[PDB]
Order: sequence, then C-alpha cells, then structure tokens
Amino acid sequence: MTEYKLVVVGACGVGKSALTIQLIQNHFVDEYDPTIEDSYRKQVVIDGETSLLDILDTARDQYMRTGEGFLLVFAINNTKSFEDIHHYREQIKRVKDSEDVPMVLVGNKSDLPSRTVDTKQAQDLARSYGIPFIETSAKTRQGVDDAFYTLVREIRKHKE
Ligand SMILES: Nc1nc2c(ncn2[C@@H]2O[C@H](COP(=O)(O)OP(=O)(O)O)[C@@H](O)[C@H]2O)c(=O)[nH]1
Ligand SMILES: [Mg+2]
Repeated sequence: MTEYKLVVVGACGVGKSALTIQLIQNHFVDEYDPTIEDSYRKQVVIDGETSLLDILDTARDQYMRTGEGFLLVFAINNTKSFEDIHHYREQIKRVKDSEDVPMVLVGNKSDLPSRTVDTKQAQDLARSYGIPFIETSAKTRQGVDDAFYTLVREIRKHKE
C-alpha cells in the first residue's frame, strides 16, 4: 500500500537508465536514448511488505522536491562520474532542505575490467555520508535489486 518515490541521479552514461530498466523490464538495454527522462512504476515486495515504487530516471524539479530516496550513481570506469557525486548530493540536500535524506551510493558497470575508481574510495565516501554503498552491473543484473531495495529500506528507517 505504501508508495516510495525514488530518483536515480548521476552523470550521463553511468547506467541510470540501464539500471532502472533492468528493475522494471528485466532486460539490459545496450543503447537507450541518453536524453529521455521518465518515471517508471512497479509493484514490488521487500522484506515481506508490498510496495509501489515510482522511479524517476533523470537525464525533474518536481521529483527532486517530492523524491523520498535517491540513488547516486557513478560508473567504476569513469573517474569524473565519481568526482561528480558530491555535487549531486549537495543539490539534493539543498532542495529537500535536510541533512538526513535517504540515499544509496551505487558503483555501476562492475562487470567491466577498466576500473579507475577503487571500491575502497567509494566505501570511504559512503561512510563519510553515512549511506550504503552497493556495486552493480546493469548488464549482468548483479546488485540491481539490492540497490533499489536497500534505498527503500533506508526510506523506511528514516520515516520510523
Ligand atoms: N558494460 C556495461 N555497460 C553499461 C552498464 N550500464 C549501462 N551501460 C552502458 O552504458 C551506456 C550508457 O548507459 P545508460 O543507461 O543510457 O546511462 P545513463 O545516461 O546514466 O542513463 C550504454 O551504452 C549502456 O549499455 C553496465 O552495468 N555495464
Ligand atoms: Mg538515461
């Protein structure tokens, strides 16, 4: 019965869309229009509780204001995208007017061998933020459920 508005943010090309589509449609899209910004709905069950997810895949001022949780996505083979995380976080903090916003740090493209962002680096950032860090591959589906479900768990602990 509960609904959760989730927002997926991060630099262009990190796999925001691919991640969202795997969760929604259960397949990996190789070439999804980089400019398309849209929301996707799905009824899920998480730790036994039924819930409707409304997920904005950015590429809206509305979702920022009404978003209850955010995935901060970088790709592990894109140092610049990891360096952009702080900016995304501060922007959310500003709009939401809080310092306790539910967020999850997501390191995507974990199947790729060209790693330039150490796991240690990401974990150290997430620790400073007090948020979970989850490694994912939209391509193999590794960690996809875990990223979204973890965010939902962070939302629930926050409003409780
Ligand atoms: N190898 C690999 N490629 C990915 C992964 N996620 C996304 N991609 C590719 O990276 C490119 C951009 O992905 P996209 O989802 O559009 O990124 P977005 O701009 O953040 O929405 C596309 O070529 C995707 O196929 C992943 O986990 N592994
Ligand atoms: Mg996209």
